[PDB]
Amino acid sequence: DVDECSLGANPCEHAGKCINTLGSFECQCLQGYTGPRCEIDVNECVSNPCQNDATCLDQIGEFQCICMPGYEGVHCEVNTDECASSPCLHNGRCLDKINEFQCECPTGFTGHLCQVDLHHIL
Ligand SMILES: *[C@@H]1O[C@@H](C)[C@@H](O)[C@@H](O[C@@H]2O[C@H](CO)[C@@H](O)[C@H](O)[C@H]2NC(C)=O)[C@@H]1O
Ligand SMILES: [Ca+2]
Ligand SMILES: [Ca+2]
Ligand SMILES: [Ca+2]
Ligand SMILES: [Ca+2]
Repeated sequence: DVDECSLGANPCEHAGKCINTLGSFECQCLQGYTGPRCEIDVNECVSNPCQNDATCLDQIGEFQCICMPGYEGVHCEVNTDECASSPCLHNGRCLDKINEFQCECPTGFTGHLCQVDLHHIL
């Protein structure tokens, strides 16, 4: 038997661990690498995991998503609820939009956040 792991170069790419066998050898790849000699950098973005026009970053053994405004989550799958912080004053009804909200103000109030009092005028 030749020990392929004790020759001039590591036959395993991308710093994989070479393990000798009788008649051959095997490679124990680092996370994110595949192939008999760990030749391939797995594309973690190949199944399109980043949603809603997010940018997928193909990294070593992982992906990361960069979300379009108004989206969040690991897959950018969550439409951020802009009504969460109760931005509408005076019990205004809050409507969630994309990276935005709308306030439906009660009688006598107006403005994006229902700030303006009109009760005194009438
Ligand atoms: C990575 O981050 C994303 C949030 C986007 O800004 C990406 O650019 C945008 O790509 C989408 C499709 O994925 C496209 O709809 C847009 O035209 C494009 N540019 C902008 C400025 O939105 C970015 O690569
Ligand atoms: Ca061998
Ligand atoms: Ca990768
Ligand atoms: Ca929203
Ligand atoms: Ca606004």
